[PDB]
Formats: sequence, structure tokens, C-alpha cells
Amino acid sequence: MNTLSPRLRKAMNTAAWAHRHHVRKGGGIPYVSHLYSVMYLLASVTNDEDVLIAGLLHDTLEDVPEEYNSAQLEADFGPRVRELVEELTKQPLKSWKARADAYLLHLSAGASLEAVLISTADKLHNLMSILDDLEIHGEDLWQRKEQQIWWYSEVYQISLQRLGFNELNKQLGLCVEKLLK
Amino acid sequence: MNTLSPRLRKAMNTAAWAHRHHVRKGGGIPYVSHLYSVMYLLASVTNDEDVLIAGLLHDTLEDVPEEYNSAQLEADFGPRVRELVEELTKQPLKSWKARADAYLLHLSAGASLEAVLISTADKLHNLMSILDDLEIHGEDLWQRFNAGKEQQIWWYSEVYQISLQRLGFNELNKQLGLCVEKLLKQSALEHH
Ligand SMILES: [Mn+2]
Ligand SMILES: [Mn+2]
Repeated sequence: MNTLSPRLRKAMNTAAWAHRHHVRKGGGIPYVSHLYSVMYLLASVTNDEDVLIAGLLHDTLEDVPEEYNSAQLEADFGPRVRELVEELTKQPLKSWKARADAYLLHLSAGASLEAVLISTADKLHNLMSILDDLEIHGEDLWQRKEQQIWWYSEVYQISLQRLGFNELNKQLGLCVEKLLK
Repeated sequence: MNTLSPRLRKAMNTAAWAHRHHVRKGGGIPYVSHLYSVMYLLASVTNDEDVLIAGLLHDTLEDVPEEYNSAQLEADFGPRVRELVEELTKQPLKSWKARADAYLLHLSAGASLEAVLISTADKLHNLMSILDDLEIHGEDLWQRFNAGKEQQIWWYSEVYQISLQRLGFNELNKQLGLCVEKLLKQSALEHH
């Protein structure tokens, strides 16, 4: 388990600050709940502090670049973290399917092993959150499923193909299995 | 390392929610960064999920009681979590030293080992935060810190001695001891 270094504490503070007005979809929960959860999931599988920090910051460029842009990211955490985060910042294609296929194509071929690990943690927590929401609110949550089953199934297979079996894609599989049931 | 369970996820969201507009003193950093840092620290030393949850929620009753009270803490996370968080409550004395004396007395005997551990993670992250600010803003923050550095050194070194006596050299006490000596070197470098 990585120790809480000055650099890691700075990333934790930056993630909270940059997303301070950012909310998880469907409620009022501050978005940093998700970022911290992704970092926590990554800490069980890597020693790479750059990977933990890019986990904390992997949505900043996409979702709050008015608060924290790529230049600031690099000046605070260096070029490697900025490249990891930029691997995961997906371009604005119009069609959902098109964006999904483009993410999945990149994930299977171009993305670094480090990027695939973060993406596994990212998608795992998102699916964990979906399952929590379904249990709390019920089958009507979908109006806000078969597409989602395909999406997380595809992420799970690509994660296995690129990384082999590990603690993160293990849990993603368990979540996909519940989702299928 | 504990898995991220539905209950731990709910604690994570609850801590971020209750403190959503709470900011750490001296800056603009949302307070939840302290809470998750404390939980991450606790996750390196215990597998007790109630302790991780109490770590996430340990400042709710004190700092944002209008957002989240003890009845709700118990409804959401059960009586053991609520008891753990309430173990850290302060005496209602205007005097900082009197409150500090009472809290240390409690930590040394009456507090559960679990509450000592949570308090250790809390004090450790707070001292780490002080040291971070001293290294990045040593320009003028040391001016503000000089007048109370004696209080700070006493406070953190006393918490450290009690934590060590009750818990031994776990990972958090190894780090806390170091941070206390680092605080001393910072006082030393400024006297030199
Ligand atoms: Mn994400
Ligand atoms: Mn605290």
C-alpha cells in the first residue's frame, strides 16, 4: 500500500478542489467521491504513485478544465501524469455507440497498460454505483440496460486481454455478473 | 486492504455530502480531502470496516451537525460506528488547553483502541497538512505559526506518546513519530 506522500496529498487536495462544484449524476453527491474511490481501488493493485494521481485526476480535463487544465496538471504533477490523464480524456464524438467503439478500440490497442488499469478502476466504480442505485431505486433507474451490459462486458474483456487477471478486473467481473442476473 | 463494499461506498458518499460546502481552514480545499486521507491511512492498518467508516465520518457531528447528526449516523451505519465517532467528542470548555488536557486523558484510558487508532490517523493527517503548508508557504505562514508552535509541538507529541503507549509501533505511529520530529526540525531551522 502506497504511503501518503506530500505529492499524493497535493493530488488529493487538487482533486477535491477542482471538482468542488461538480456532482455525480442523478443526485447531489460531490464528484470527488468517485475520484477518491477510483484511487482507493487502484491502491490495491499498483505501487505507481503516478498511477494513483492520474486516477484521482482522470476526469479533470474532461469535466472541469475551467478549474484545472492540462497545463496546470503538468506543472503540478509532471509530464507522465499528464500523459496518463490525456490517454483517458476521450474526444467529443456525437454518437454514443461511436464514442463507445472509439474508447474500446483505443483501450484494446493504443492505451498504455497504466491507462487500461485506471480505466478498469474507473468503469468498476461507475458500475458499482449503478448497482447501488438499482438496489436503492429499482428497475426504473434505467429510464434516466442492454447497452450498459455490453459496455461493461467489453471493458471487462479488454481489461483481461491487456492486463491479465487482477484484483480490479476480478471485481468488475463480479459486478458485470450481478448486472446480468 | 478492505474491499470497497456497498456500505463503504455509502460512507464515502455520505462524508462527501455532509462536508460538501465545508472547507479546510486557511485555504479553499474541500474538507473531504482530510476525511478520505484519514480513511486511506486507517485502511493501511486495520480491516475493521466500522473503523474505516468512522474515520470517514469522524468530524461530522463536530463540524457539520446541521448536515448530519448522530441519530442519522446510527440509522445509516449502526450503533458501533456511532459510538466510535462519539468517542472523539470534546469537552465544552472555552480554554483550548483544558479541552486538550481532557481529550488526552480520555485517549489514554477511556477511549477504545479503535478510537485511539482513528484519532491517530486524524492527528497524523493534520500534522502532515501543517508540514506541507510549512514547506510550500514558509514565507508568511511561519509568521502565523510561530506564536502557537509550542502548543502544536506539545499537542502532537502528547498524542504520539499516548498512541504509542496504547497501540505500539503500527504503521501510523511510525509515521506520526516522524512527523513530530519533522515539526521539531522546522522549529529548529527557524531558530537557527
Ligand atoms: Mn471517471
Ligand atoms: Mn479530523
